[PDB]
Amino acid sequence: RKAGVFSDLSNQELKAVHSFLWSKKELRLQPSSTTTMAKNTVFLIEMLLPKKYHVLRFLDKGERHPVREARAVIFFGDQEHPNVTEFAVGPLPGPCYMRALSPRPGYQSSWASRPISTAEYALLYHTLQEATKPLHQFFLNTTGFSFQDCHDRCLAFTDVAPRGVASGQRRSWLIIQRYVEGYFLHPTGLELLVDHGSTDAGHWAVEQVWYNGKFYGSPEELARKYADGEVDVVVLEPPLFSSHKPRGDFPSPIHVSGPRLVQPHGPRFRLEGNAVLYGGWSFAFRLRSSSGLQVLNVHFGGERIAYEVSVQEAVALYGGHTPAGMQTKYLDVGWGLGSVTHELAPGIDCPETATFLDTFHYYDADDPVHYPRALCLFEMPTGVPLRRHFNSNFKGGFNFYAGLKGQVLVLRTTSTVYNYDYIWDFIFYPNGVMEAKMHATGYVHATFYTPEGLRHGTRLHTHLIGNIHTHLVHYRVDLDVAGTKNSFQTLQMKLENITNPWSPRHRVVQPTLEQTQYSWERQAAFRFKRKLPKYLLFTSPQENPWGHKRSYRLQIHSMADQVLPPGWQEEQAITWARYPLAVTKYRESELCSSSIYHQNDPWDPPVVFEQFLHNNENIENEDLVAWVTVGFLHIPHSEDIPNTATPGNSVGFLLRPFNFFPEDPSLASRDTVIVWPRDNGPNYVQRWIPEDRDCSMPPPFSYNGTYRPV
Amino acid sequence: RKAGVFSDLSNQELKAVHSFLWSKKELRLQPSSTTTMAKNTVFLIEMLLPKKYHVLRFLDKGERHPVREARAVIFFGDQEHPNVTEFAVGPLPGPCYMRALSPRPGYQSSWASRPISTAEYALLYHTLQEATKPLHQFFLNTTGFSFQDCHDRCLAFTDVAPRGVASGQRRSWLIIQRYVEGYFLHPTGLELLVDHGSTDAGHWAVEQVWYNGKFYGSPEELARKYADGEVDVVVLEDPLEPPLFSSHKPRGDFPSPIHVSGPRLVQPHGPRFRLEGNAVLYGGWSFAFRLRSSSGLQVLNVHFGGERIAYEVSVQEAVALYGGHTPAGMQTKYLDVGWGLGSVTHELAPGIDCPETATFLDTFHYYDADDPVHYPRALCLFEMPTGVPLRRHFNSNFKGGFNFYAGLKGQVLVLRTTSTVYNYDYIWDFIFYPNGVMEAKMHATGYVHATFYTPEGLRHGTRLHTHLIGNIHTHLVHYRVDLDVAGTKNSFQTLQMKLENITNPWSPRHRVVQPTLEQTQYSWERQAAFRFKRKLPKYLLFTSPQENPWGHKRSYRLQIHSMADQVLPPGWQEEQAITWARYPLAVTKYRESELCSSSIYHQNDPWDPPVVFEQFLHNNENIENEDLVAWVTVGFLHIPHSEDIPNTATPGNSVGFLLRPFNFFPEDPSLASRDTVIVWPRDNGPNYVQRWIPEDRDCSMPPPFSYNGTYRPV
Ligand SMILES: *[C@@H]1O[C@H](CO)[C@@H](O[C@@H]2O[C@H](CO)[C@@H](O[C@@H]3O[C@H](CO)[C@@H](O)[C@H](O)[C@@H]3O)[C@H](O)[C@H]2NC(C)=O)[C@H](O)[C@H]1NC(C)=O
Ligand SMILES: *[C@@H]1O[C@H](CO)[C@@H](O[C@@H]2O[C@H](CO)[C@@H](O)[C@H](O)[C@H]2NC(C)=O)[C@H](O)[C@H]1NC(C)=O
Ligand SMILES: *[C@@H]1O[C@H](CO)[C@@H](O[C@@H]2O[C@H](CO)[C@@H](O)[C@H](O)[C@H]2NC(C)=O)[C@H](O)[C@H]1NC(C)=O
Ligand SMILES: *[C@@H]1O[C@H](CO)[C@@H](O[C@@H]2O[C@H](CO)[C@@H](O)[C@H](O)[C@H]2NC(C)=O)[C@H](O)[C@H]1NC(C)=O
Ligand SMILES: *[C@@H]1O[C@H](CO)[C@@H](O[C@@H]2O[C@H](CO)[C@@H](O)[C@H](O)[C@H]2NC(C)=O)[C@H](O)[C@H]1NC(C)=O
Ligand SMILES: *[C@@H]1O[C@H](CO)[C@@H](O[C@@H]2O[C@H](CO)[C@@H](O)[C@H](O)[C@H]2NC(C)=O)[C@H](O)[C@H]1NC(C)=O
Ligand SMILES: [Ca+2]
Ligand SMILES: [Ca+2]
Ligand SMILES: [Ca+2]
Ligand SMILES: [Ca+2]
Ligand SMILES: [Cu+2]
Ligand SMILES: [Cu+2]
Repeated sequence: RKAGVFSDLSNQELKAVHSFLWSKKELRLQPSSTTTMAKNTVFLIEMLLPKKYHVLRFLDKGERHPVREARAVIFFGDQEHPNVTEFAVGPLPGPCYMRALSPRPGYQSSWASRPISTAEYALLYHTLQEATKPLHQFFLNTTGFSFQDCHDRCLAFTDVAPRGVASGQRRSWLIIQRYVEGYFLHPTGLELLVDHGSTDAGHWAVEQVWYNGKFYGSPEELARKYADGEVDVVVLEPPLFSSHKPRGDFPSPIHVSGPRLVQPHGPRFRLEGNAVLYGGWSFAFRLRSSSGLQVLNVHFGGERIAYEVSVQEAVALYGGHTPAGMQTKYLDVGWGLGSVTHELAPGIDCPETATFLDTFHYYDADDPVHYPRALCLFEMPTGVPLRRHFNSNFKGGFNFYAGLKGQVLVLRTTSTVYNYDYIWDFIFYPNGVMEAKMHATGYVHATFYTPEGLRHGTRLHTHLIGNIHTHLVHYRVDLDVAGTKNSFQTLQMKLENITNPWSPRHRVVQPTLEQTQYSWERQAAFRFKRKLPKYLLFTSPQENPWGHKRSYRLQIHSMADQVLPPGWQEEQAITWARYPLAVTKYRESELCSSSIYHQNDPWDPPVVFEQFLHNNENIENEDLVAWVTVGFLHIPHSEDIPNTATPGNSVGFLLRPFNFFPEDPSLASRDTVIVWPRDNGPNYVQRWIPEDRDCSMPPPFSYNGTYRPV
Repeated sequence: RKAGVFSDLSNQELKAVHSFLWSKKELRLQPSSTTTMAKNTVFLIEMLLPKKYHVLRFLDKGERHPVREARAVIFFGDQEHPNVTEFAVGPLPGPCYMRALSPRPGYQSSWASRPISTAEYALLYHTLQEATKPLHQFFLNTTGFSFQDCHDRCLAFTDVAPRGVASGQRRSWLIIQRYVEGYFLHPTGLELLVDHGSTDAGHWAVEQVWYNGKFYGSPEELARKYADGEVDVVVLEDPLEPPLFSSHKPRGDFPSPIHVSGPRLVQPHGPRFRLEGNAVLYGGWSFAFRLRSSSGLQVLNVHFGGERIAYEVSVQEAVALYGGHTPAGMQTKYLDVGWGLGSVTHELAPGIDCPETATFLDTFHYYDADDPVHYPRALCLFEMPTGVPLRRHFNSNFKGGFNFYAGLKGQVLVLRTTSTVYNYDYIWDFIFYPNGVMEAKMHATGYVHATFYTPEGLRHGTRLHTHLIGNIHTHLVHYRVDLDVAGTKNSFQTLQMKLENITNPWSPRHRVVQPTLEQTQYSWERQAAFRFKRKLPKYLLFTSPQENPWGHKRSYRLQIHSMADQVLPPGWQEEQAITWARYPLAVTKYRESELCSSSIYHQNDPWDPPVVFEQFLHNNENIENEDLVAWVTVGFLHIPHSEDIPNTATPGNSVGFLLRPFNFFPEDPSLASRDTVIVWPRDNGPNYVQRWIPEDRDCSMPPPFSYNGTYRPV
């Protein structure tokens, strides 16, 4: 396919890139699994998109297939001055070069900036096990659990990030928890700060300890004060509160399964590889291991609407009474947001009738890993007609009833980084409207209860505070409305007050249409202080048959506000969250608003979205990129136990045609039904697809749950 | 059954009330259809809810069933000083009184304020046929259609409201249109202003004429100037192979053919909700519902977990406020309760309007009718998968496997009706999720309000076809949300995030700038009347004094989904009719004299209506430990665009709000659901799929499609 230009790497390709790099013996490559930080390893391999200039020549002007390459992130820890360096490896097939990417003169913290890995976690656990030995009796008395000879009663930890107070530090606060079903909700009241910056884990140290509201300096000191009675201790078969297992009873119990979708005539969309056709729609998709889901080269009616719509970052920003809590600003691209695309359970995560798609990731692994049912694609009834009208004759009857059943195409994946489960949707309606949606579920990020915690959260159980936080998500929306060069305008209603033209002594105070043009980037960078104009329009200079510019409208569904003070420390990592909408001129050097490095060096990251606006460029008839921030404040509440639920917990945006088509583009749909009356006879039910009452069975439920090399 | 207290009038009850009034010969009642305005007629009969005090004592304290009554609106046209007077007729069964209802002594303009009727429309058509005789040749030449001697090429009109420039006037602008398929979108360029205030239709006059950008004084004057070649006329093409642009008939082809039917719901096990009369049980939920003929859908006595959450959530008003270049366009402020928003609940098409698996419900309305009228499939109630899990988690072991996967399939219960007043089809949903979340939603579809294109119209709308402007407007909807959170006595508080700037407690040379949780308490109505200029706090909480087991007040959170803003200037003329639209949220102390924010009379006397919402805030009452009522304005600006042809579509054109428990329950109330599935690993074995309901693969069929399309007495 042509859409293959946008496709993620196959298992064959990942092996080819990996083998190529491994045959370069001077890289001294070792497996991700090797239990030392003092090693060189390939941390991530994923497809590296070609330049847009070359892609559009191939797609639109019949030129050469662009060169295909892989981005390869290499952790160089086996050298005097450790760093991370990225390369473009190509061509594919038949790799033979390795070209260094994105140099950064004067930046010294690339090593400290890197994501945590499985090997690093194992070394942290060992550090923890050793360092907390003096606390063994303290653990047994207070929790009934421990790190030693613990078996089914083991302590665990959750690290928070960022990890220190300045660029170059790798000092993590660790929340100690009981490792039981839903361990996230079982903090013991102990937190530990561990310096794990050295490539020699022998050097790693607990530098500070916090327990039940007091700092202690070391595990030995806490152990001593415990022994001398100078510590205020909290000593910690229905289901566990942190379990999903049912309990309680509805006043009106429900004993049977609810209604389900059947698809006896098979999918109405066509999936070939990473390429989808659906009525008027055509698009390609990919699942970028670093940043997550994208749709690319989106067309309706054979015309381009958007070159790229992509998830860029997903953040959860906390306050807290405990050190771990006040430390937490999670930026999930730093945890491989697009690589934790775990198995979709048929019937639950997508309809039983969905098409489930597998993929492969190479992220912190020894070999490419198979991820079954990583995505799904499905049509489902929306339960509301796309359009309907009852045309009454106002004398007890009707001229006609017309209706179009509501259907939507949904491309879906998830990310479960750790405790959060985010459900990522791109949704395509038959009338050319597309929607992006993120739904939040899974376990809340929580810390140990003390009275002081009630200033930064809610008590959810006996020992549990749900910390206040804001979720924010950034999308890149590279609209190319009917072609590459667009303009941006907004529309507002403004009142006029005129003489009533048929009654001169009176006034008419009424709506008029007010149009605002935007010439320069800064004018189109909307802050949260300003109210957003109601119509956000991306226009083609082409006019429709009625004289109006062909356009697509962006409509944001969000509750987001300004969270961090602009200019203050870690806020440098998320300057995009200043803007619910910002428009930039397309540049190859500005493809992403975040990176895998932002989480662990938010102070001096390699991409600062705000910098994209510094040159305040002209945006009249240019390749424009819309960037959208959506989010919501989440003050936890008892109903979040065991999990946050999806209803009302979604954000996103709509893209709607606005004077783009001559009339409703869903008019081509043959699903429409019109009912007409006949004189002294039955009504005529006019259809273009026969009525269907066929039923069928979906595959029986299965779930694997493992993700392994092939 | 107890929910009967909330039930709409039966066909038998409506007849009983109509019969009782007709038996009083001094009322001189004539049928609605009699084509004179100088008549006495019963315009509307509907159930009149008993006092909350009495309903609650019945429902909660074992006291007597409250007396059942009907509201009866009587048009007294057959007298020297015509008026509209309402009565409460009761008891039911066995009506033997008619007491005064909503008396407004000292008000004189009730007649002018009254809704238009089928009979009045017929007299308007007759007036136009006569008044426009001079324009007959003009009509035939410019449109190919006529008012006089027409059969299949008839001109029609669409009247706009309000009908004048001050209280007491009934002067309507009429948009003249060709009566073809989707006639709404076929204006001729002519608009006529008719004074139809007199009860003698012989006095009615076309007082002004607008055609293609100029005013003309009379039909005779336009006819003369046309004859003398002095008018720039627009000759419309003949509208009567391809569908008319205003038809829903398909045209064009998708580049990727869709020839088979899409996926559809099956319900082999039947409804999981228990619907009995107007009472519904659904897992945690219990509620009653009704469809008030005047104002529309209501859910009542809403409980979850055996505790009351809301005494009433109801539609109050639905408005479309226009601008325009034509006089009709610039006049239009439609308030749909003045047109019987609750009475235009036309037949829902199975498989389209609701799923084929839905339970469809008939009702009866008595609104501008000679007899109670049967409305087939006025409502539907159905459960549908949402396509998104209510909750799910993959608990990875971070080494190629998992500890468990847990998920709960997404389902929701939807109670739905529609209102097709004229051109708009509004779809009204109340939605109930198994975790105690409820949602109110309105979806807009149908035909836009449109006027004749001229270049000047581009300042107030969008050219949608050759001769067609879609006028700019804002949709505004008002809801009454009488939350009774765990009981009648509530308070209202909001939560905001506020940053603090403190010394980093483990690194003294540094700062922690972080979120804290800030709580604001509200004491008086005015403090909780949030205007559209004001930032709406992110957490709007209606609280009960009772705490959950973790020490937090039990509450329900109101979350608004809207794009609405201030449309009319506060205090200016017709804005008096929609002062509720100043507030996305306002909170009032409960009162029997303040049950409604609008009325059927607001549309035609917006200057001096019987209820001004702002007056509910005047006395600035205490709202601590009180029976509170939340009132919610939602809406959107709609600038029409060519994709609105032939109809506005529902995607991205809905508004509403959510109610969500906030520390009301000790933990997730969906935990009682047996639909939850947890998959667990086993060493050297297949996974154990833990269930509490057996896996379903069953099949069934719904009934074959039928549609009637008529609504008549039985
Ligand atoms: C709106 O119109 C209604 C009906 O025409 C008015 O109610 C009617 O009021 C008249 C005059 O008060 C009542 O007529 C009779 O008057 C004689 C004496 O002159 C009296 O002895 C009779 O008992 C009788 O009252 C009539 O009862 C009453 N009809 C009804 C059904 O109530 C109403 O007053 C008008 N509203 C306004 C604001 O003017
Ligand atoms: C990060 O470390 C890498 C690998 O050690 C450095 O790249 C090497 O630099 C040496 C000295 O110039 C070259 O001779 C090698 O060819 C490079 N190796 C590879 C694999 O490219 C690099 O200089 C360091 N990066 C930064 C920014 O300091
Ligand atoms: C619309 O404009 C009119 C006229 O400019 C305003 O009416 C004037 O208001 C002042 C103060 O109330 C009166 O003294 C004048 O006599 C009015 N003039 C006329 C011709 O009516 C009116 O207030 C404006 N309305 C709005 C909402 O802006
Ligand atoms: C938080 O408070 C600190 C301390 O009051 C502020 O830091 C001071 O900033 C000024 C510049 O405006 C410097 O001259 C001082 O040296 C700083 N004091 C200290 C102790 O560092 C800080 O700016 C505040 N931050 C925010 C976002 O309000
Ligand atoms: C999950 O998937 C894996 C991989 O397909 C399954 O393991 C394979 O099982 C087949 C069939 O018995 C064996 O022949 C292979 O040796 C296995 N491959 C690997 C890589 O282990 C596994 O059985 C599935 N697990 C569950 C619980 O269904
Ligand atoms: C619509 O429903 C009406 C009312 O039930 C049907 O009208 C009845 O039709 C039957 C014959 O099928 C007659 O016996 C009755 O006399 C009719 N009743 C009335 C009140 O008119 C009608 O047939 C249905 N229409 C369609 C098109 O299905
Ligand atoms: Ca720029
Ligand atoms: Ca672009
Ligand atoms: Ca009051
Ligand atoms: Ca209340
Ligand atoms: Cu959250
Ligand atoms: Cu509209």
